[PDB]
Amino acid sequence: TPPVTLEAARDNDFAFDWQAYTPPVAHRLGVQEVEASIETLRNYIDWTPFFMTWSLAGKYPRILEDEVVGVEAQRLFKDANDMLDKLSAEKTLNPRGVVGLFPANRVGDDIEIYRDETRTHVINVSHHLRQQTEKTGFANYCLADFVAPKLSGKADYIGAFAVTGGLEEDALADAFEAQHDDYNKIMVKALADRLAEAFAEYLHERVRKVYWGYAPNENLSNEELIRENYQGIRPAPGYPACPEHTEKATIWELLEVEKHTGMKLTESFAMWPGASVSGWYFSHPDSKYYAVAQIQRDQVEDYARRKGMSVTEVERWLAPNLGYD
Ligand SMILES: C[S@@+](CC[C@H](N)C(=O)[O-])C[C@H]1O[C@@H](n2cnc3c(N)ncnc32)[C@H](O)[C@@H]1O
Repeated sequence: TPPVTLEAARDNDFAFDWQAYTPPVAHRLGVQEVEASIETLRNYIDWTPFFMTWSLAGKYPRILEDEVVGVEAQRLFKDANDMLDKLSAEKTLNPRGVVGLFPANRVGDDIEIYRDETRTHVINVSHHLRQQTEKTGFANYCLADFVAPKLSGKADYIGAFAVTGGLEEDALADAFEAQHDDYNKIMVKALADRLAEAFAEYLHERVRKVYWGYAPNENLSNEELIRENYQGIRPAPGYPACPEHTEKATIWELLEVEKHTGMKLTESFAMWPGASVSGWYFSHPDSKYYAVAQIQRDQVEDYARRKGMSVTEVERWLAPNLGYD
C-alpha cells in the first residue's frame, strides 16, 4: 500500500473516546527488583520454541506423542528437565529482573513519563513510530495511541521491565564449549532462553494482577497465557511495533536495570545476557501487536529531532524500516 505523509498518518491515529474511559490506576508506582527461582519459572515455560531450536516440528505437549519425532522429543525433554533439576538444586543459574510503573501521558507519537503524580516534570520520554502507509478500515497505529493524551486530562500509567535467565549463562555455556560438548552448550543456552521468556510471562502476569492490578482475579492456564488471552500487551524494543533498539537505553535508565539485575546493553543495544527480555507494559483493552513497517523521510527527520539525534544517526538505527534509499 502506498505511503502517506506523516501528517496524514497522525490524522488517522487510533480512535477512542478518552472522556468516557478511566484508565486503571497503577497500584504500585516505582521500581522494584525481582527474582524468580527455576522451580517457579518452569511452570511458565513455553516448550514449543525449545523444540523449534532443536529443529523439531510440532506443538508441545502433542509433539511428545508424535510417531516419527516423539521419541527424540521425549529424550530432549527429559535431558532438559534433568538439567533444570541440577541448575535448580545447585543454584548455578539464577533468573533476575526489575519492574517499574510510572505516571504517563501521550503527547503526539511519544509517551511522557513523569516523576510523580503532579505530571509536570518528565523523567523520560518513550518515543514511538507510526505506521505510514494507506490503511483501509484501520488506524495508522502508534503505541503511544494506547495511553491517554495529556490534553484529555486523564490519569494514565506505563510500565517497563527487564528480565534474564541468569548472569551465569555464558560461564555455563563456555564450560561446555571448552569440553567440546556441543549438545549441552546448546541445551543450557536453550534453557536460559526458556527461563528468560518464562520470567517475562510470569512478571507480566504479576503486573496485570498485582503491580498494576487491573486484572486481580485473572486465572489463566499456561496454555491461555501462551495464547495471549489477557488484557494488555508487553511490546519489546526491536520487535515490529517498536523496532528501534536504542529505546532500550530509556528502559535501562528508568528501571536502573544494571544496578538491579546486572544486565547490560551493547553498542548495538543488544542485551546481555543473551537470554534476556525487556519491554513496556500497556493496559489498554484495545492495545495489540502490529508492525510499524516502512516509514518515510518526514517521519525519520521528526524522530531525529525528538530523540536529539541527527538524521544520519537515525538512518542507521531505523535502516530496516526505511521506505526509501
Ligand atoms: C517472543 S513471544 C514470547 C512468549 C512466547 N510464548 C515464547 O516463548 O516465545 C511474544 C513477545 O514478543 C513481543 N512481541 C511480539 N510481537 C511484537 C510486536 N509486533 N511488537 C512488539 N513486541 C512484540 C512481546 O514482548 C510479546 O510478549
